[PDB]
Amino acid sequence: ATLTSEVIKANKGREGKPMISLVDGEEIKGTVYLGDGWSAKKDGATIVISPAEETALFKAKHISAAHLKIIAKNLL
Repeated sequence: ATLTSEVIKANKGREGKPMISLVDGEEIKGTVYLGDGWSAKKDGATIVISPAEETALFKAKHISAAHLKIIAKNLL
């Protein structure tokens, strides 16, 4: 699959807030890895999330608990 390589390349560690869909190249301020394959879990005091996916050929992404607060603001 190219979803994992294609989506991560679009944005990686750039203050999750602005998301561009290379599908039609457009700025979507108010989305965070949404509409791609966002997946995460709560570890308690530190969230673990992979932008679009993770197949051993890529890596996870950290998120401070406070940063998790920013993601909710982005969607709504």
